[PDB]
Amino acid sequence: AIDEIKSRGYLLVGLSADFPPFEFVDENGNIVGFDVDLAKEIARRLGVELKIVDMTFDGLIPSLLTKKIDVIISGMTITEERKKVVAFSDPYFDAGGGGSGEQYGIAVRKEDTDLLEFINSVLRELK
Repeated sequence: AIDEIKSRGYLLVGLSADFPPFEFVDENGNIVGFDVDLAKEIARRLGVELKIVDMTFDGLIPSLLTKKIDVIISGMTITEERKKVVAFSDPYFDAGGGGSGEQYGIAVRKEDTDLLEFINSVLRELK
């Protein structure tokens, strides 16, 4: 999947911009937050531009399945229910401390193994 992203020259990140401080619409109508910063970092390390695709939270996994987006970065908890349908990165945010309670992950189509391997490398570098 990385060859095809690099060929297009952009990364399509799905989120729901109603969840400060992770993703929200600021006073200038721009989508900003921790997750936008992480999306920007991943796009930069792939050498591509970023397109944030804003939608409803319940629309995110459907959009990823239908290939409208490369990944979800949207305060999405890693759950057993969501692992039935998508792959997650290593956690990038631990709500509770010491790996306790909600851990946020980046959702990737299960087929896109190279992209997942690369995102996990980036998260280790950001840590």
